[PDB]
Amino acid sequence: MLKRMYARVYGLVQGVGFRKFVQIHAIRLGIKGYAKNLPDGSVEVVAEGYEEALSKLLERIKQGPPAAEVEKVDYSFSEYKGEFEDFETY
Ligand SMILES: [Cl-]
Ligand SMILES: [Cl-]
Ligand SMILES: [Cl-]
Ligand code: NA
Repeated sequence: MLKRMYARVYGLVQGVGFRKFVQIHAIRLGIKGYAKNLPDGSVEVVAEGYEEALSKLLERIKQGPPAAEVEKVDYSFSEYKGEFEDFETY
């Protein structure tokens, strides 16, 4: 039940506290990895932990904070690799 999740988030998702929103919910859920601003205005999330935790995080990612407007989320799941010690933003 440990897994890795990839998500990329499109819309009004930069400059609206989106990464900090992902982070707080990741910390609440025990999830490690990062939320990364991409050069096309989208956001990438790379997250590791228990699959049900990741699923809860994905629910939050699809909404974002009040200031965001999430248009689309592409996501996938793969084998847990155990690569992270905490949840960061950059
Ligand atoms: Cl942010
Ligand atoms: Cl982990
Ligand atoms: Cl992978
Ligand atoms: Na994508």
